[PDB]
Amino acid sequence: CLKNVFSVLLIFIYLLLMAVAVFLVYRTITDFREKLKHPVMSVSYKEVDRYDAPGIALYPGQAQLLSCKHHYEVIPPLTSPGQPGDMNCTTQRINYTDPFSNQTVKSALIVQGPREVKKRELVFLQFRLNKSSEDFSAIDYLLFSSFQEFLQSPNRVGFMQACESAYSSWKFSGGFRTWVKMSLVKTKEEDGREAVEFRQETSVVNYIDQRPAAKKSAQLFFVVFEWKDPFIQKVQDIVTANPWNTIALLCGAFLALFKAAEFAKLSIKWMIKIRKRY
Amino acid sequence: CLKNVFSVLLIFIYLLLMAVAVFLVYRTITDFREKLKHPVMSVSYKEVDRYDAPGIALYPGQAQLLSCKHHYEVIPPLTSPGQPGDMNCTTQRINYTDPFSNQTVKSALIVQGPREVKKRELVFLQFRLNKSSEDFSAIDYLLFSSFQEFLQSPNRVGFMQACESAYSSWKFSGGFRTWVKMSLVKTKEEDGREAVEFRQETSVVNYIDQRPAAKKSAQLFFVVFEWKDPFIQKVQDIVTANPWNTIALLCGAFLALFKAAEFAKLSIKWMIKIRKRY
Amino acid sequence: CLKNVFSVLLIFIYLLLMAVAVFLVYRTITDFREKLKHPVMSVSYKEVDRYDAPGIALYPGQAQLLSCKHHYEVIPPLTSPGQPGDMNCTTQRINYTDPFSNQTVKSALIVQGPREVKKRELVFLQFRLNKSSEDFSAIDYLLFSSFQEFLQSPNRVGFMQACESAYSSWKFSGGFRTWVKMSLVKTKEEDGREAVEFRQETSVVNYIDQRPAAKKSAQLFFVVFEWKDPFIQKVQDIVTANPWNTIALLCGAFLALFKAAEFAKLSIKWMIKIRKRY
Ligand SMILES: CC(C)CCC[C@@H](C)[C@H]1CC[C@H]2[C@@H]3CC=C4C[C@@H](O)CC[C@]4(C)[C@H]3CC[C@]12C
Ligand SMILES: CC(C)CCC[C@@H](C)[C@H]1CC[C@H]2[C@@H]3CC=C4C[C@@H](O)CC[C@]4(C)[C@H]3CC[C@]12C
Ligand SMILES: CC(C)CCC[C@@H](C)[C@H]1CC[C@H]2[C@@H]3CC=C4C[C@@H](O)CC[C@]4(C)[C@H]3CC[C@]12C
Repeated sequence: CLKNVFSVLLIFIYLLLMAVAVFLVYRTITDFREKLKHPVMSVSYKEVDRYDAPGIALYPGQAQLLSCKHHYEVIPPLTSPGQPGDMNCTTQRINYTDPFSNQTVKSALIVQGPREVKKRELVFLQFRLNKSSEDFSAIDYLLFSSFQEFLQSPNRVGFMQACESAYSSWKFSGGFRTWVKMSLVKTKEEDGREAVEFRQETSVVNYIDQRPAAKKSAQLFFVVFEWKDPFIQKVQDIVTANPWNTIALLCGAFLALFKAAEFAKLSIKWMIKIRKRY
Repeated sequence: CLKNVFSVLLIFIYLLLMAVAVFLVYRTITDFREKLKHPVMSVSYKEVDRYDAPGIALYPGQAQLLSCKHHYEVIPPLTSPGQPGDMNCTTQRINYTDPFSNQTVKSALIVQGPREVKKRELVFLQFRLNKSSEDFSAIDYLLFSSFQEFLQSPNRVGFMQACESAYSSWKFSGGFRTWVKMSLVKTKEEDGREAVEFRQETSVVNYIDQRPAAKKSAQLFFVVFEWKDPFIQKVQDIVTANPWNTIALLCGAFLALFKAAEFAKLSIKWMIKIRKRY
Repeated sequence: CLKNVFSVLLIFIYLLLMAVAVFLVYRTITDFREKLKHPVMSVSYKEVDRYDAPGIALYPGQAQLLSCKHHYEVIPPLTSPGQPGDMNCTTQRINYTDPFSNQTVKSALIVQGPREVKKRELVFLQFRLNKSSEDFSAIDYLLFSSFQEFLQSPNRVGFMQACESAYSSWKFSGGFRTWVKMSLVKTKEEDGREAVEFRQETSVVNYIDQRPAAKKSAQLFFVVFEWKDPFIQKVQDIVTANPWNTIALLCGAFLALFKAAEFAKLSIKWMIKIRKRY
């Protein structure tokens, strides 16, 4: 009767503790799986006094590089457009076959980019393309981390074929002065290596072709490559769920439930004492 | 005297354990509230072999669509600007009333965008606007996820009025070839639905109008829509704080404090034994 | 013999529990250090009915501000380019010395930017630069949070010298209508103050200079400053590791290990009872 009712109610509350433990374990499994599916990303900005000289692989095609200069000032000085000028950059011409065509072979002009961002160093390039019939004259450029790595790397063709994939390729148009402010984003993945990518913001400024004012009629390309700021953006995903913390938390919960059960036994004893007193 | 001093000191240390428990509970409350206020964002890039044909709602106004083409090559071929050309895209003209004017009715030309990013497929559009007096000629365009969803959706006016809000609208100018490299960002919120948005990077290339070299004097708009890469950016916030883990951790802490109290009792017994030995 | 083997095996399992505790503590140390090194970033978009009037510090140089207007419509109305027009904005001219030159003194024209994003308010500025010989005509502009803060701040020179550092400076070119859609990103760091930065997306539209069609031959700069959307992006790093949670979890683990040890003692007693029964 009453004794049996109390006994079955208390075995029921013990089963309730066991069910709470099982529900906690199931919720832990689900939360661990969800956390594994969705690692959380962290971004840290690491300042560098001077950047490693980037490699700017340009694809002029028929465009003739009139001049290349390294300018430490915030702006390039006045120029003499349309004619060859002094060249003061490090260039390397390489003809590789892009893996995505495998048939067409492209010639690239790798230029050593600016190093000292703190001095606002920039590289100013001027190309000239003779009369053409394309109606849209632009030159492709691809940025990769280090020009020296390219120089001292065997099978430079292999290095370039890796860049045509691991790096994006943009365009700069004629009749502008495409000012490219570039930044480094290094993403760290779980499987070791850290991948470096080039972000770049482009600002086009019209070129005033009133100076020739003659039958020149030849496209002029002006470009400036410069580092946006001394900060490299390190981005890495973090696996918020690790087995050891989960095991420790579940063990603590199980210990708490066990002490709850022994407290229930002590409550049994207390009720027995109260009944005895009556 | 000494007995009373020890007794009050030990009830004090028990109260110290209780105060440590209360401080831990208060810190847990504050941390849980702060974590609820600030869920942490996670980004995952999901690769798709081919994108769902996006809908490009253009607003030419008086501009006449000279031609539309789907080009699988990395570049469009040579054109014949200023004159009507072959049209090889899927277009649908719809006149809806934008909810933000509610009075002005705008006509849109929905074009089926490129699907196969892996083939570097792009859609090249050419419009011609006769002589005008605006001094700034540009055409609005709005990107939405699926053109087929628009086709097979009742009250297409309602669908477009939803896009004039759930999607951004940019411009492309005349005298350029606006190359738009577009990407999909899908943000998952707590309350169910996942919202898709279009990021886009635009590269303007001057159009060489030397080919006409006559009294044509009519604005020409050239646009290229292309997928930047096969990766859709899934972004979702994660509520790092859940009640069950907090309860388990607090229960473990309380169990530890209880065992500390019973260890203090055992220390009482040990001191009593030491005194007895003397 | 067997008794000694069992005794040494069980002191070995006790040492195994101690070693598991030590390994858990070491893993906790490593995880806490890694989490401290890499706080996780959270982004929240806070909607604002109207923005605080931003300050647009322009650097015309010799360019003459033909006109400034506040337009609530989505587009500016028709203009009369090349000639002075009505001015209806709040401007303040200040000549400060940029800390990075310390020798060159720059004159800035601070304009009160648009406030009511919800009305799609924008500020349209027109400058005229007489015949020059630069070949690349552009005007620098720098955005800072509040124009009123600049007005009611002593040593306005100090305020501007702070902006030439805490804010980025972009350019807008002549012959375009640079449409600048700007947004606010507020980053909260551990050491108190919250830093406000201006993101901006720029859309250049060719200016049709056919209206003059004469010997005017003077550069015209057109700019539109407008808020991209009513959402300010709050970004803050979160230190996922706090000492109290780590202590609670480790204490729970230690309690679990202690109960495992006492369960091992109970297993000793159970084996002794079984042997006695035989
Ligand atoms: C093996 C590689 C691919 C990683 C994925 C393995 C994951 C899914 C496994 C490894 C450790 C597991 C945890 C370890 C043990 C337990 C036992 C008990 O506490 C229930 C939950 C809990 C906490 C498990 C959740 C799932 C888990 C996280
Ligand atoms: C109800 C919706 C809006 C979500 C917000 C409810 C939040 C604030 C409540 C629900 C569960 C609560 C927790 C649950 C119970 C306890 C009891 C004891 O452990 C103290 C802290 C702790 C851990 C609380 C912190 C605040 C809490 C997180
Ligand atoms: C002091 C400022 C610079 C912050 C850095 C101090 C960090 C490294 C210290 C402070 C609290 C420490 C924790 C506190 C105490 C313990 C004791 C035991 O549980 C081992 C791990 C654990 C959990 C430590 C991990 C390292 C720790 C996180």
